Amino acid sequence: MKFAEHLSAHITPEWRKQYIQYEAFKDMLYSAQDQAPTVKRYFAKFEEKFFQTCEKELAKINTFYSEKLAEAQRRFATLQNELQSSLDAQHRNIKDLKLAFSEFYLSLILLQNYQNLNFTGFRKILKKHDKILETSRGADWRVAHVEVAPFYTCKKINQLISETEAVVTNELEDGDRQKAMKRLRVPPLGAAQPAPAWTTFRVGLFCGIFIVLNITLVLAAVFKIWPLIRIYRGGFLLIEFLFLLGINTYGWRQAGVNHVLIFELNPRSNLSHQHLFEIAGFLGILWCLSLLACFFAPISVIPTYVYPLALYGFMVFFLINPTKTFYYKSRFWLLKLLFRVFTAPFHKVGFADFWLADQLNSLSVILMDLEYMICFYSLELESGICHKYTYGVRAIVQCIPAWLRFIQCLRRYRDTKRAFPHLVNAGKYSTTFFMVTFAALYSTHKERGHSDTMVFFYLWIVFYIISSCYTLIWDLKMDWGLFDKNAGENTFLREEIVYPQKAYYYCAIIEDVILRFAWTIQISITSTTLLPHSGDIIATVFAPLEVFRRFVWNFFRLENEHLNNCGEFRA
Amino acid sequence: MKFAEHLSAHITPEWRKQYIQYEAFKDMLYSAQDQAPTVKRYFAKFEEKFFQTCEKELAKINTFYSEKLAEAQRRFATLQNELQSSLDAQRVQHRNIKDLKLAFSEFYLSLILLQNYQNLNFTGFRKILKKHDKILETSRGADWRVAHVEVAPFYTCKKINQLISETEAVVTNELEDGDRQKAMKRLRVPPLGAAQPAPAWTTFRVGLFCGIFIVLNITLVLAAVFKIWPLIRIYRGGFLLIEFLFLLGINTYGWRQAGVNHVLIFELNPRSNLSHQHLFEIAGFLGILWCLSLLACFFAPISVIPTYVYPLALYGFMVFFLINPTKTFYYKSRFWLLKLLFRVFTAPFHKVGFADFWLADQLNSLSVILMDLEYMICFYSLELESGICHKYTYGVRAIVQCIPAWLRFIQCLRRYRDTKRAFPHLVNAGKYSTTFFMVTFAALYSTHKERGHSDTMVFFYLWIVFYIISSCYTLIWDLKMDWGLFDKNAGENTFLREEIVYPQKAYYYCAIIEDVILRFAWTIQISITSTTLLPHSGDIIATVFAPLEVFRRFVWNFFRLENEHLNNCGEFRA
Ligand SMILES: CCCCC/C=C\C/C=C\CCCCCCCC(=O)O[C@H](COC(=O)CCCCCCCCCCCCCCC)COP(=O)([O-])OCC[N+](C)(C)C
Ligand SMILES: CCCCC/C=C\C/C=C\CCCCCCCC(=O)O[C@H](COC(=O)CCCCCCCCCCCCCCC)COP(=O)([O-])OCC[N+](C)(C)C
Ligand SMILES: O=P(O)(O)O[C@@H]1[C@@H](OP(=O)(O)O)[C@H](OP(=O)(O)OP(=O)(O)O)[C@@H](OP(=O)(O)O)[C@H](OP(=O)(O)OP(=O)(O)O)[C@@H]1OP(=O)(O)O
Ligand SMILES: O=P(O)(O)O[C@@H]1[C@@H](OP(=O)(O)O)[C@H](OP(=O)(O)OP(=O)(O)O)[C@@H](OP(=O)(O)O)[C@H](OP(=O)(O)OP(=O)(O)O)[C@@H]1OP(=O)(O)O
Ligand SMILES: O=P(O)(O)O[C@@H]1[C@@H](OP(=O)(O)O)[C@H](OP(=O)(O)OP(=O)(O)O)[C@@H](OP(=O)(O)O)[C@H](OP(=O)(O)OP(=O)(O)O)[C@@H]1OP(=O)(O)O
Ligand SMILES: O=P(O)(O)O[C@@H]1[C@@H](OP(=O)(O)O)[C@H](OP(=O)(O)OP(=O)(O)O)[C@@H](OP(=O)(O)O)[C@H](OP(=O)(O)OP(=O)(O)O)[C@@H]1OP(=O)(O)O
Ligand SMILES: CC(C)CCC[C@@H](C)[C@H]1CC[C@H]2[C@@H]3CC=C4C[C@@H](O)CC[C@]4(C)[C@H]3CC[C@]12C
Ligand SMILES: CC(C)CCC[C@@H](C)[C@H]1CC[C@H]2[C@@H]3CC=C4C[C@@H](O)CC[C@]4(C)[C@H]3CC[C@]12C
Repeated sequence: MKFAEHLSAHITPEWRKQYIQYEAFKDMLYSAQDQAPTVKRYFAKFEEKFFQTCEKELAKINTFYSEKLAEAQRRFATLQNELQSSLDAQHRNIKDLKLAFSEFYLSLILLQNYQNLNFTGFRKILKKHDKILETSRGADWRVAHVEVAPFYTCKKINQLISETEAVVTNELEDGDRQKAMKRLRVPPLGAAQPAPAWTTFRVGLFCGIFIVLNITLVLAAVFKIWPLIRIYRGGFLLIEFLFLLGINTYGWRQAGVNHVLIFELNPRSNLSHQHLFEIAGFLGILWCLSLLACFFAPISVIPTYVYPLALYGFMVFFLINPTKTFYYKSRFWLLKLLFRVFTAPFHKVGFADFWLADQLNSLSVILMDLEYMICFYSLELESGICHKYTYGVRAIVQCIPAWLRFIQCLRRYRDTKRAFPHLVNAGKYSTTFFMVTFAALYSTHKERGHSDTMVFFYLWIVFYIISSCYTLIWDLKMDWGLFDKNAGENTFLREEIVYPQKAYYYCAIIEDVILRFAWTIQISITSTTLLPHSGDIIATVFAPLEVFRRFVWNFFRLENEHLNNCGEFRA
Repeated sequence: MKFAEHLSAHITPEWRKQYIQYEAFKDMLYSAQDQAPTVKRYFAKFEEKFFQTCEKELAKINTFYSEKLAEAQRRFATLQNELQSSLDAQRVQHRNIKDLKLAFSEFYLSLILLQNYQNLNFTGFRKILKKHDKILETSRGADWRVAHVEVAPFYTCKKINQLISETEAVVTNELEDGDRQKAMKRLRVPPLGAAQPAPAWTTFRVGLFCGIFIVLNITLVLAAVFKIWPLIRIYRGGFLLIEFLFLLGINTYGWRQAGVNHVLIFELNPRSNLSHQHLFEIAGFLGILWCLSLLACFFAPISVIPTYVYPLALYGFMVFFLINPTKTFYYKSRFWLLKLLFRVFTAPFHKVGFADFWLADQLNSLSVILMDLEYMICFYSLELESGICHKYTYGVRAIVQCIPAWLRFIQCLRRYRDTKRAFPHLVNAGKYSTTFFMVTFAALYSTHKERGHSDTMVFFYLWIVFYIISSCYTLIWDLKMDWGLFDKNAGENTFLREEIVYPQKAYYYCAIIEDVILRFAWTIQISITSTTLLPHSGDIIATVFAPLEVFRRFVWNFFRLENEHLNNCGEFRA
């Protein structure tokens, strides 16, 4: 029933063009029916055209199946050779070979699903054509040609699957089929797997509680010793980033962007956007409860400062929970990625490391707020000393994410020796160092008149412009790939675009243009004392805008990486 | 991946014992493999016994399929005869055509159920024989499947497919003017039971409403503990309605999980029926509105708006949400509920089915809403002696209290007239009339308390005796007639019946205890609310007890539906 959406959802995105165009055939049949007036000869011509189109589709399917089968056979031969070499050598290598075998099994199951779905679509479309035309020739065509097509009559895929199972059981799992087929089953994949009902209910409950608590917080703030905005901005930004990341995952899944392969995640087990929404909602509930406790201070004995810490500490615990609960696999993966990023020069830079470093570049406000909290606790607990004065440590903390990205680019240059991309990106990140340093120098010299304060102000202005232009150009031309020379119809874009609307691309371009300058202004204001009066308000307003810009950027960067190997993270 | 769960979720509950015993075969195979130590002789003996059991199961499946096929052929013949008679005959005609269409749809659903039985049994046989082959490392299971299972009548007979095709053709040619799509829109049978989960958006909305309701309840409690109109008497009805809807959603979920076919019992459409998630959604939305109204009453942020507008609107919206003509919000279920309510409130003039009696019982458990409505009518009539609407009792109050009992009593009388079977209907009528007697005696005692008639103590004693009488009558009817417990055929389940659908017997014992306690509590609450009785703490007692009455009516719904599914306790089916 309603095979169109079934086909659309169960199609492998990377092979979309190689599947049968069920919607195209439906449109052809409906148009022929509408244009039907000579009637018999017209119907005969339409039948001939439909059969020719079906023959073309069948030939395309057959050739794709043949090439995929040949590739699978070659990969199986290489894997068998590797396994034989490993046996001749006789732990980590065994695990890597097992992962490779799992990937090969997933590819084989994907090919099997492709052929099964193609046959089902052929049968359904021919049945629909027979029903509409009131003729049985469609069934005859299906039986004569489709039923005997090599792609449908070839069981080599099944034999390869069985051989893979036997090899894995005998050699890798030590003769126990129970160990095999677990991690080697390929459960439902893509959008074809509905999210758990309990997960959706939890997501809804958390969003509802978050909304009501936000309404209560606004009402209290309108009707009602410690900087609350500074302390809680980091948590709010983290929750917003998690929610927008869930939206990013949903869009990637809907748009056919194979983010799983790009991020090097397990195709069989993946974190759905619903899980990200659930985590964001729970964290937002905790954040709102802490803020409400701060505003009201229900328990008099417990001091106010316990409420924020108790939240953030819990968050840290939630991230580092040793127990295998609450998304333990994803949490451990995130911990490993964070450790690799913060020790960037000593590890090979994959796509995930660079992406997370960029996210930290966008979320630097959290680190800056942590430094401000440390200063406030150390000194305040001259009034407002941490806010009226700046120092080198503040600038270094601001630049830490840019330092990580710059060192990652240097490591990539060392590994690949390709000057252009990595060195240009390194310069694009060092613009941040220059701008922050000059802003800090100007702020320091403003108090103690050096007679060169205006020189530093001008240098900061030019470096601000340079950094904004550099970042915007890199985002538009390299991260997003837009403004390409191959745009046949998609002006200012590339030749291939996956998202349905180009208006989204144009709006994203405009928002990136505005928000790159906005974020540069926010960094300049926060890292120094440029605007001691309204600096906090502007920074607080701009940080969510920076997160939104970083969300749109993730969308389009993942879309470019999937379409083109812009990051050069894959062979 | 796990055909045991898939089968259990796809077996038609009515034929639960007529399917291959996949779990029993699994347990047998595991036990045989566990005790394996000579060895080949034991393996051969186990194989012989296992295949004897498989042959017995195949024979049972074939017999059941033959009986169902014969019944289907007879039903199709009768339907064809009725259709031919209707065609030869050509407002009553439209109803006859609609009834014929519904009967054809029901027969097609039965045919699809039989086909699903066939497919599931074949797949289970194949999957269990493959498992036996893998466990015993032999290919004899496949040979047995091919030689016997693959040639059994149940698997080789295609009479069901031909009957389906003939039914489709006849419905399209003589009931839809040749429109095959229109016929198939009603004949098609989507997945039934737990086969198809509810929409993700529905679950998300249910969760959102639940969270908002919880937070708003917390806010209301905080406002009442820290921060002209009786708000308890104005919001108790709404709270009880929301609680009853939530417990009804729980009841639907439990019925679906336990296999109790309430769709057939309630005569609901099997191709499209409301799920428990939709009931939770409605309950959560109504609870959100109720909490918002109560918060507005507590705070009254806008001063120009009078506080009495806040409750009214809420309840008004509820009424509007129940009589909304547009086909927007659960319009099918809303119209069905409106028709059922109209039939119940006009019981003697309509045939009493399961739905009408069940809804009348729900009203009986929800009589507090009518009492609160009458109290508010009094308050707006007189109070707007200051508190004259809670210090004296009048006949109208007792009549409004007994209205649900009157409806059930008249339903029982109509059923007795229709069937002429005196025992059940008349005993139930007396059970409901005990309510009239108790309420009347309580009202008489309350009225005579003020004046020294010297007959107030006799009225008190009459109220006491009839209170115990009503409590015992209702409890005995619930335990022995509604739930079908304390039967004679129960040789294993003590104090229960021979067959129990719910997983745990402890549920039944706790339900019995709670039924006793909350039946006594319900009688006390009705006595207190109908008449003065306690003039100071009666309000709080009634407010506390009404949720308990709803909970008792929810447990009773569970067990009554279970008993109806098992046995024809209500005699609403042939
Ligand atoms: C000062 C630093 C601030 C903290 C650092 C910044 C952000 C942290 C949050 C998210 C970054 C990770 C986003 C990855 C997205 C990839 C696409 C995707 O959505 O794919 C998901 C990514 O899921 C993940 O692994 C992690 C997702 C995030 C879950 C949230 C964890 C708690 C967050 C709060 C941290 C509290 C810190 C306190 C504040 C200082 C695939 O999931 P899987 O189940 O295949 O996981 C991999 C399992 N294998 C490897 C076995 C297949
Ligand atoms: C004393 C004051 C009033 C007391 C309370 C009155 C009524 C509430 C009681 C019961 C509601 C019906 C429960 C269904 C039981 C059968 C099991 C089942 O779940 O069956 C459902 C029936 O769904 C329902 O009926 C609707 C469920 C209830 C929704 C509540 C609506 C809002 C009420 C507003 C409050 C009104 C009072 C105003 C305030 C003063 C299956 O749905 P379907 O789509 O298969 O329906 C059949 C439709 N075909 C036959 C055309 C396919
Ligand atoms: O009787 P109708 O008209 O209500 O349904 C018919 C038709 O719908 P129509 O009105 O033309 O649009 C098919 O397409 P559709 O709408 O679902 O949509 P899509 O174009 O695929 O998106 C439908 O599903 P499908 O064959 O395409 O998957 C199929 O149902 P059903 O018997 O279950 O088919 P089986 O799976 O059991 O073979 C019926 O085909 P016929 O048996 O050959 O008459
Ligand atoms: O399955 P592998 O062989 O590829 O890797 C598994 C291996 O860890 P490694 O990589 O070698 O360091 C196991 O440790 P090990 O060698 O002592 O023993 P084993 O012989 O495997 O039992 C570990 O504990 P365990 O679960 O198996 O008992 C398991 O954790 P995980 O399932 O997350 O956690 P749980 O929630 O299930 O507890 C890993 O599963 P994955 O990471 O999903 O692949
Ligand atoms: O676990 P593995 O990998 O070593 O072997 C599994 C495999 O058996 P296989 O080799 O074909 O005979 C499954 O068949 P499959 O989906 O590929 O499909 P096909 O029928 O071939 O198309 C079978 O599922 P199922 O379809 O019968 O439901 C599953 O049974 P299990 O989960 O118990 O579920 P149930 O018996 O309760 O249903 C077996 O697991 P275990 O029995 O636990 O060890
Ligand atoms: O339930 P029913 O079959 O007894 O009655 C149906 C009948 O109207 P009624 O309610 O009896 O007054 C249909 O038209 P009708 O009078 O010419 O009679 P027939 O039954 O064809 O003889 C009407 O079609 P429409 O114009 O809205 O599309 C449909 O409306 P609605 O519920 O919104 O359902 P939807 O079709 O939108 O899903 C009703 O429900 P259903 O057919 O189940 O759907
Ligand atoms: C601020 C002004 C100038 C522009 C604002 C444009 C915003 C609203 C645009 C920029 C990028 C857009 C997103 C780009 C891609 C997707 C994925 C798609 O599957 C759903 C819509 C979604 C999620 C878009 C929603 C709208 C969006 C977020
Ligand atoms: C505190 C005591 C007196 C109350 C009586 C015990 C309560 C907890 C018992 C009485 C009947 C029981 C229910 C009976 C049937 C079902 C259906 C099943 O699929 C899930 C559990 C569920 C929903 C039970 C939950 C527990 C329950 C509600």
